[PDB]
Amino acid sequence: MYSMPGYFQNMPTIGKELVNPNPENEQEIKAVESDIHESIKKALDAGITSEEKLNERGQLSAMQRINALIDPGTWCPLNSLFNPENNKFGTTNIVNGLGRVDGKWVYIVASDNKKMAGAWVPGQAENLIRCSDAAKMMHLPLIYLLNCSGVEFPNQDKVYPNRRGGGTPFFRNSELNQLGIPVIVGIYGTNPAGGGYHSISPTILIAHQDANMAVGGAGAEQIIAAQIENSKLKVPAPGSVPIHYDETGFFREVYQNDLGVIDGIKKYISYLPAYNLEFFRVDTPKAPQLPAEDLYSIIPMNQKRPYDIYEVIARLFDNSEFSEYKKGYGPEMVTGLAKVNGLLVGVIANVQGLLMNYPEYKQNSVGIGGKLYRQGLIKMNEFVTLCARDRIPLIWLQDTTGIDVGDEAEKAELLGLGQSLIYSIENSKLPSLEITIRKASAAAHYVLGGPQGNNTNVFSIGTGACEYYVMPGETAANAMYSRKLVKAQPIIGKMNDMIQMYTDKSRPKYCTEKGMVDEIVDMTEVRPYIQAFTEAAYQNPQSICPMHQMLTPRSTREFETF
Amino acid sequence: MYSMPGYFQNMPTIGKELVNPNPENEQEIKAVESDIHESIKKALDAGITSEEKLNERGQLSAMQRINALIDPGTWCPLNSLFNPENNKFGTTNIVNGLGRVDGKWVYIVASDNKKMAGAWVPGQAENLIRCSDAAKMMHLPLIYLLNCSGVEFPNQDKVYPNRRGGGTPFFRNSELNQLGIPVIVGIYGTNPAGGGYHSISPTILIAHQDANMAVGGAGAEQIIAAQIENSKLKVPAPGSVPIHYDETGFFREVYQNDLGVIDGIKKYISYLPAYNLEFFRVDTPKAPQLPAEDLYSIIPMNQKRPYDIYEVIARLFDNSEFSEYKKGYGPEMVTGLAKVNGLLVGVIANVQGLLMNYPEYKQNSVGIGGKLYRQGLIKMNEFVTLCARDRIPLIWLQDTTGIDVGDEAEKAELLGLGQSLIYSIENSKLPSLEITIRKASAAAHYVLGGPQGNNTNVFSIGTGACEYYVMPGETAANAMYSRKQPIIGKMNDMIQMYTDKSRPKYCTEKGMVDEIVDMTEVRPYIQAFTEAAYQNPQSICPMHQMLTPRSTREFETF
Amino acid sequence: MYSMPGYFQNMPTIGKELVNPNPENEQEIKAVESDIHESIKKALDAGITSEEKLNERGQLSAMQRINALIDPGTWCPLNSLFNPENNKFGTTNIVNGLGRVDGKWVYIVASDNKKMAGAWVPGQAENLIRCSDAAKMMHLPLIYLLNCSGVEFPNQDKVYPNRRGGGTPFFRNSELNQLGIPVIVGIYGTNPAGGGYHSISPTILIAHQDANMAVGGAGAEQIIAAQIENSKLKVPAPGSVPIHYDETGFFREVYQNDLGVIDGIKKYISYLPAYNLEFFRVDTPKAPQLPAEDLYSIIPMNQKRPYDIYEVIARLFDNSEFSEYKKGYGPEMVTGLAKVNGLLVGVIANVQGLLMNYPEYKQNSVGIGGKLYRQGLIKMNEFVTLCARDRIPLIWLQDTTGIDVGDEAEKAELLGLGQSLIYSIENSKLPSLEITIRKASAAAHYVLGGPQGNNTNVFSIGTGACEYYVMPGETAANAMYSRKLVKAQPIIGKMNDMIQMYTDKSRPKYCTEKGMVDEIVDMTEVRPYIQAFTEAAYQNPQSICPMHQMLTPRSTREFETF
Ligand SMILES: C/C=C/C(=O)SCCNC(=O)CCNC(=O)[C@@H](O)C(C)(C)COP(=O)(O)OP(=O)(O)OC[C@H]1O[C@@H](n2cnc3c(N)ncnc32)[C@H](O)[C@@H]1OP(=O)(O)O
Ligand SMILES: C/C=C/C(=O)SCCNC(=O)CCNC(=O)[C@@H](O)C(C)(C)COP(=O)(O)OP(=O)(O)OC[C@H]1O[C@@H](n2cnc3c(N)ncnc32)[C@H](O)[C@@H]1OP(=O)(O)O
Ligand SMILES: C/C=C/C(=O)SCCNC(=O)CCNC(=O)[C@@H](O)C(C)(C)COP(=O)(O)OP(=O)(O)OC[C@H]1O[C@@H](n2cnc3c(N)ncnc32)[C@H](O)[C@@H]1OP(=O)(O)O
Ligand SMILES: [Cl-]
Ligand SMILES: [Cl-]
Ligand SMILES: [Cl-]
Repeated sequence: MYSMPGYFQNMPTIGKELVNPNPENEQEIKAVESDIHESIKKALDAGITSEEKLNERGQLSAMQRINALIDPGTWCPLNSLFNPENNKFGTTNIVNGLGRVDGKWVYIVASDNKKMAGAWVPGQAENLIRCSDAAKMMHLPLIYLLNCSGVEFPNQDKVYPNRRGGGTPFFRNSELNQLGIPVIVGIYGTNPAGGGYHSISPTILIAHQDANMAVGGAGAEQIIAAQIENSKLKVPAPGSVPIHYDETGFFREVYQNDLGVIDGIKKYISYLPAYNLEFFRVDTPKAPQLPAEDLYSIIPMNQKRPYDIYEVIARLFDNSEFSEYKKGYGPEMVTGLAKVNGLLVGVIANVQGLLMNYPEYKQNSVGIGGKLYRQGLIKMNEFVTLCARDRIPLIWLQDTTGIDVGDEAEKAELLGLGQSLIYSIENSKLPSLEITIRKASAAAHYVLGGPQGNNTNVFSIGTGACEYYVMPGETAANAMYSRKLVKAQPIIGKMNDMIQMYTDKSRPKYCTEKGMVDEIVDMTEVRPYIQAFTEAAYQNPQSICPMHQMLTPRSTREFETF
Repeated sequence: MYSMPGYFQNMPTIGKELVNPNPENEQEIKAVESDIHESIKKALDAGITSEEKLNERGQLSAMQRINALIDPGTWCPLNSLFNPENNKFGTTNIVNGLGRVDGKWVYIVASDNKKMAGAWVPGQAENLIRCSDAAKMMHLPLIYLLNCSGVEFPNQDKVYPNRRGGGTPFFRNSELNQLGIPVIVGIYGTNPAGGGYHSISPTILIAHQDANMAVGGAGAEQIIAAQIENSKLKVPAPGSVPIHYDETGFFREVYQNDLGVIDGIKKYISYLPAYNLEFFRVDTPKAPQLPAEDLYSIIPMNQKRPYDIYEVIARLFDNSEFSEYKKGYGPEMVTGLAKVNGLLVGVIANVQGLLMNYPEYKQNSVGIGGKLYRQGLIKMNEFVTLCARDRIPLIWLQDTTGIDVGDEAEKAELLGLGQSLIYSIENSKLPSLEITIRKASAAAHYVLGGPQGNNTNVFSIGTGACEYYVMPGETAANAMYSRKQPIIGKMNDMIQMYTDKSRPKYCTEKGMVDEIVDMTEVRPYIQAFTEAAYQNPQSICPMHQMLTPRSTREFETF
Repeated sequence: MYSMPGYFQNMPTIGKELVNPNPENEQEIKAVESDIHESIKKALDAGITSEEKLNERGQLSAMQRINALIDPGTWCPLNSLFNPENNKFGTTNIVNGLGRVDGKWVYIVASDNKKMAGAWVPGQAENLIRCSDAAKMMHLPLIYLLNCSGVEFPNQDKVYPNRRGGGTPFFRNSELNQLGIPVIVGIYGTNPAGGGYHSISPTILIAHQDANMAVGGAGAEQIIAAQIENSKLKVPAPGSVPIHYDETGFFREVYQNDLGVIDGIKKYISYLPAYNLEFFRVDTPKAPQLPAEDLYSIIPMNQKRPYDIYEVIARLFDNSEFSEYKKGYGPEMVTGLAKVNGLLVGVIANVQGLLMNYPEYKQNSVGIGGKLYRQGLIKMNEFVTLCARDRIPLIWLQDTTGIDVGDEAEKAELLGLGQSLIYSIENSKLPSLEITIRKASAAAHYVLGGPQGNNTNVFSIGTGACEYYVMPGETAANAMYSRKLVKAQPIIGKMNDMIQMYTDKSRPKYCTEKGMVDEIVDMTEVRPYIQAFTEAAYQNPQSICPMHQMLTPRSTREFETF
C-alpha cells in the first residue's frame, strides 16, 4: 500500500540497546524536567480567580477548555513558561500549543481567565504572534478559546501600541484567512475592545450564551454613585448575544455552556480540509525500536561529555530506521531521511566527539563534534535544498558550539557556507522543527535551522540538557576583557560576574522564560512533539512532491553506490 | 506628457491662507521638536570614541558615512531615538532611515562605531528588522554601512538568541535577496561572528582595506601574558582583505579609505534597477500652495481643540490638490487621491470637530470627529480596496479616539467593519505610510493603517503634537477602578502614568512611532516614501485602467 | 571587480582548433539557413501594400519601426516563419522577437501593416501569447508597435473566439502589468475593436497624430450610396487624437510621424528599471576562443554521425570556459556552469557517440550518446535544482533520441527519473532557453528543458541541422504497422508513406512553421540569441542568489576534490 518500499521501507536501522544506564545523569535531567512541570503548574494555577471559583459560576479554565477540545494525550504546550517581561503570575495570560481534535491537528490559543479575566499582559502580543506564525507556516487551523478583557490598563504602554503589540494578531488573523487558513473562536465571557477584535478577526465565531464582543464594554464619590445608578438599569454588557446573534449575526452559533461552545468548535474543526495522513505515508506508523527513557542516560548533562547522536535518532524516529544522506562526507553532521508515524522527514543533527584526521583543509588536525566545517555546511546546504525540492519537512537536532574559526577555516569558505545554509533554509519555504538537544550557541544556532528563520521555523523545543548562550561564559570573559587586562582586579571581578551571569541566563527554564526556546520538553516528550509537528505539516501541505519524483532518495542511493 | 489630465490634473484645490497664526501653539510644538533634535544629537554623539577620534585614526562616523553616501537634504532618519531597553548611550547602535543616492532612494543602516565598535545592543535586533521590513515592503535596496563587533558580551542573552534576535537579519537578508531586493554592504573595521554574518549575508560586499569579516575574530595573569605573546606574532585579524579578497573573493571590491567604500557602494547603487519616476507621474511635481510652517498654528497642541484636516492635506500634497472619494459619505473621514511629486497616493485622514446630525444609526445625535462610524469604516474599506486594485500607495493621517461604542454602534456592524478594514488593508498588499498627526488611540489606531499591519505599514512617523495611549488616562482610570483612598491614589497614579508614557519622545523611544518629525519634515517623508514606493513597484495598474478615479467621478455625478 | 574569481574566472577551457573543415557539411547547413532567410524575406515582403507604398503615404513597415527602435544588430526575431494555419502571406501578421534599446533588452511585437492593415489572422493569437509569455517569464518589458485592424472578417471563427484567441493578449497584458512588467504601445493607423483593445491594454500609450483606438471603427446599391453620403460629412475615424488625447487622455503622448512615436517609446523604455548587467557579472564579457563558423563543420547534417558537444559549448560561451558539474557521472550528458557576456548560465547538453561500458545497470553494454540513462537523469535533476536555488538560468542544448527503453531501464527508475526532471524544471521557476542542436525526439525532448515547460521555457530555437519527430519514421513504421503485418502490400505502402511523411514534417522550416521550434537560427546566430536571452534574464530578475551564497559552484568543487 506504499510507494517505493525499496527506498522507504527497511532503511538501515540504527542505535544499540542501552547497556550502561546512568541513574545520576537521569536524576539530573529529571530534576530540570520536574522544575519545569512545577513551574508550569504553579503558573497555570496562579491568578485571583481559581479553577474552583470559575467552575462555581459556570465557567471552565483555559486547560479545562483545551482538554475538552483535544483528543486526550495530544497536548503539546508551547510557551508554557514564556514570560519575557516578568509578570507576577508567571505567564502571558494565554495557554497555547498543538492539540489534536478527532485526528485533526490544530493550533490552540486559550485565554487564561484565571488571571485578570484574560487581559493582555506584557509579552502576550509576542506570544500570540508565535501562535499565528506557527499556524501560518504549517497551514494549520488556529483555534482561539477566547475569554479576553483586552488591555491590562496599568500596562497599556506595553500591550497596546507598536508594530508587534496587541493589535497585530488581528492583522495576522486576516493574513491566515487570506492565505486560506481558517481561524475558529469560541467566545467566552466579556470581550471588549482588544477582546472584541480577537472575537471578530477569526473566520468562525461560536459564542457562549452570556458572552459578548464589543468595540467598547461597560468599562470621585460621584464616580461610585454613577456606577450603581448606571447598574440599576440592568443595562446589558455591550455586544451580548441579543446583539451579535439576533441583530448582526456575527456570532454564527450560540451555546448554553462552555462544553457546548467546545462542541461547536469541534463541529467546525470537523468541517476543515485535512488529508488522511495515509496519503503521504511511505510506511505504516512504527514506534522506535529503542525506548526514549534511555535518552536520560544517553544525553549527558555533563556538557564536556560527547554521546552518539545516532542513539538519539534511533529513539525519535519510526522503527529506529534512518536513511543517511552522504554518510562519511561532513562527518560532523548527520543528515538523512527518517519517518515519523509513516511520514518522511529530513533530519539534520550534530555529531559529537572527536573526529580524527579532519577537517580536510587542515594538516594534522582533529575536528570537534558539535562544530561546523566545510563538508558539514555544504552537505546540509545540499540536503536542505534536496528536501525543499521534495517537500520534505526538516527537523533540526541542535547540539552546537559553532562553525570552525581561523583563517584556514575562512579560506575554506566557512562564513560563506554558513550563510549559504541560511539562504538554503529561506529558499526551502517548508515548515521546520528545531530541537535543541543540548548546546544552542554561536552563529551555528542560527544556521542549523534556528528559530531566526521566521519563515521556516514553526517553533523550537529543548530538552532539560539544553542551554543557550553566545559562547561559554569563560570564552566570553576572555573575549570581552582580555585586551582591557593589557590596557591596565575590578576587571577580574567583571570576568567572574560574566561567567556566572552566562550560567544563570543559559539554564533551560530561563531560556524558555525569555522564549529563546519555546518549550522545555521531557526526553519522553521529544518524539510526541516531532509527531505532532510532522502530522500537522502533512495535514494540509501547500505543495506536493510525488514520492516517485523525489530527488533526495535518489541522490542518497547514488552517493552510496557510485 | 501625462495620462488623463481630466482626472489627474486640476483636481479641486483645498486649504485657506492662514489668517490667524498661533505663536504660542507653534512655540509648544517647536519645544517638542527641539527636545527631539537635542536628544537625537546627544545620542549620536554619545559613546567612548568620538567622531574626532574616529577621524584621527582614519575612520568616519555613521553619520559621516551616510552623509557621504546620500544626496544632500534627502536624509529621513527613522528610529533615531529607538531605545526600548534603555541603553545608556540612548540608541540601538545603528543609524537608519531613507536616503537618496543620485536620485535612487535606498534604505540605509549604519553601525554606530562610536559605541562599542558597533556592537549588538539590546533593541538592535528589532531595530534592524524594521529596516529589512521597510526595504521588503517597498522593494527598496537595503544598504549597510557596516562596522560591527557583534554581540555585546554582558548583554548576550538579550542580543544573541531568540526568533527576533541578532541572527534574524541574516535570514531577512536572504529573504530580500530571494524576493529580488539587493543588499549592499560597505564593510568597515572588524566584523567577527555576528558582524561577520552581517558582512556575508548581503548581495554585494565592498570592503575597506583594513576591514575584516570572520566566523570568529581575534577575541589570570597568564591570560594577559598569552595576549602579548599572541600579539608579538602580529598574527592578522581573521578574515582580512588578503583572505576575503585574495583567497575567497567574498569581498567583491576593496578601497583604501571610507569614502572609497562609499564610492563603491554608489557605483553598485547606480547598477540597481529603478524607474525614472516620470513613468508613474500624472503631473509635473508641484509644491503645495500653502506653506508647511502654518502647520505649527493649524495642528493644536491643546488636544481638546479640533482643526480642519483639509488644511493639513493642503500643505502636504502637490499643489494643495485633492480628489476626495465619497465626500459627504462618512464625514468623519477624508479619503481621496492626492499627488506627491507628481505621483498618485491615496490619503485617509480623520476629520475633527463636531458632526451635526450624525451618525445615521442614532436619533438626534452628534458625531465626534476623530471617531469612526459605519459610513467612515465602509468608505475606508472601499477606498483601500480601490487603491489596492489600482496599485496606489496609501498614506494614513491618524488623529483618532476610536470607533463609536455602544449597542447602537454594535448593531451598525462597527466591530465587523473595523475588522473588515483590517482585512482590506491586509488584502491591499501595497506599502503604506502612517502619520500620526495627534492622537493614536483605541483599536482605531490599528485599523487606520496602523503599524500593526506588518505586511503593509513600512513604518510610521508622528508630529510633535502626537500621543499614543489605549485611551485617555482619566477614561482608563474609571474603566480600571470604578467597580473596585488607596484606590483613588492608584487612579491618579494611572492618569499621570498615561501622560508620562504617551509623550512623543517616549513613544518613539519605545518605537510605538518610528520617528517624531518636524511639521516641515512631514511632506519630505511623504516624498521619500512615495518615491521609494514607485521606484521599483512589484505591480502596476495603467492609469487608464484605474478604478478609484472612475468610481470617485461617478459618486460625484450620479 | 568580481566575486570569487577562484570559482568563476579561469574555469577549465574546452574545445580544439578545428583541424578538418567540412565544406560539404557547411554547404548543406547553409542551404537550410539560406532557405529560411529567403522564406523570411519573401514573407516580410508579402502583402498587398508594400514598404514603398507605406512610405509614400507617410508610414513605416513593421521592420522599419523595429529597426528604428532597436540598437543595430540586436534583432533576434522569433516566429518569423510561424504559420500553423497556412496563411497565404506566410505569416501571422506580427513580427516579434528580442531587441535591445539603448542597452535595454525588450520583447517586441510589431503589427505587419503590409498585410490587411495588421489584421488578426489565424495563428496570430498563439503567436502573440508566446510573446507575452516570454516577457512574463523573463520579467522583460513588452513593446507593441501597433497598427492593427482587428479581426480578419472571413476568418473570424479562427481569430476571434476561444480561450486562446484574439481576446487573450488583453488579459495577458493585464497579467504582465499586475506582475510588475510594463507594456508600451506605439499606436499607428486605425485600431478598432480588436486593435482598440491592443491599444488600451498596455501601460503606456504613444500615438501617431493620425492614429486611432476605438471600441468600434468606421466599419445593396444603397450600401454604396450610404457610404459616400456618410463620407461626405468627413466624420472622423472613431477614437482619433482629438478624442483620446484631448478628451480621455488615454494617449499619454502624441507624435507627428512614425519615428516620433519610436522616440516616445524609447523615452519610456529609458524610464524602465534595469540592472546594469555589471551587477551580476562574475567576469568581464569575453568572446569564445573558438570561432562559431566552425559549427558548420562540427555539427554534422548526417544524423548518423556523432560529434563532440564540447566543441559546440566552446564556441557558444565566454572564453570557451566551462565548469562541469559531475564530469564522469552521467557521461551521456554535460551539465555545467558557463558565462554569457560575463553572466552565469547553467548548460545542459547531450553527449554524442558511443559510451563504452555503460549504463551501469546493464551487463556488457554500450550506451548511445543522445540517449538518457539513470546517471544522466539524476545528474540533470540535481543540476537543475542547484541552478534554481542559485538563480542561474538554464540553457538546454538538445540533441536527443530518448530515454533508454526496456525493463532493465525501467528497473533503473528511468521513467520516474525523467518525470523527476520535469518536476525539477517546474520547481526551478527561472526562465530557460532551449536550443535544438539536432534531434528533438521522444519524451527526452520534453524533459530536457523542452518548450512543454510553459512556466520556464521562454522560447526555443534550432539550428539548420535540427529535426523534430516522435521517433524516426522507420522506427515509427515498425511500431505502427508490425502487428498488423502478422495479423495479415497496402500495409507496406502505408509504412513508406509514414517514413516519407516523417521526413517531410520534421524539416527545420516545417518545424518552425508549425512553431515546434520558435526560430531556425544560423550557426553564427546561436550565441547572439544566448546573449540576448541571458542579458534579458539578468536585466530585472525577480530573485537573487549572492555569488558567495551559491551552492552549484561549491557542490561542483566538492565532487572534483572529494
Ligand atoms: C485597542 C484595545 C484596547 C483595549 O482592549 S481597552 C481595555 C478594555 N477593557 C475593559 O474595559 C475591561 C474592563 N473589565 C471588566 O469589565 C471586567 O471586570 C470583566 C467584565 C472583563 C470581568 O469581570 P468579572 O466580574 O467576570 O470578574 P473576573 O473574575 O472575570 O475578573 C475581573 C477582575 O480582573 C481584573 N481585570 C479585568 N479586566 C482587566 C483589564 N482590562 N485590565 C486589568 N485588569 C483587569 C480586575 O481585577 C477585575 O476586577 P473588577 O475591576 O473589580 O471587575
Ligand atoms: C552569533 C554571533 C555572536 C557574536 O557576535 S560574538 C561577539 C564576537 N565579538 C568579538 O569578539 C569582539 C571583540 N572585540 C574586539 O576585538 C574589538 O576591540 C574591535 C576589534 C571590534 C574594536 O577594537 P578597536 O581597537 O578598533 O577599538 P574601538 O574604539 O573600535 O572599540 C573597542 C572597544 O569597544 C568595546 N567593544 C568592542 N566590541 C565589543 C563587544 N563585542 N561587546 C562589548 N563591547 C565591545 C570595548 O570597550 C572595546 O575595548 P577593548 O575591549 O579594550 O578593545
Ligand atoms: C473583438 C474584436 C473584434 C474585431 O476586431 S472586429 C474587426 C473590426 N475591424 C474593422 O472594422 C476594420 C475595417 N477596416 C478598415 O477600416 C481598414 O480599411 C483600415 C482603416 C484599418 C485600413 O484602411 P487603409 O485605407 O489604411 O488601407 P490599408 O492599405 O491600410 O489596408 C486596407 C485593406 O486591408 C484589408 N483589411 C483591413 N482591415 C481588415 C480586416 N479587419 N479584415 C480583413 N481585411 C482587412 C482590406 O483589403 C482593406 O481594403 P478596404 O476594405 O477597401 O479598406
Ligand atoms: Cl558560528
Ligand atoms: Cl476602536
Ligand atoms: Cl523518452
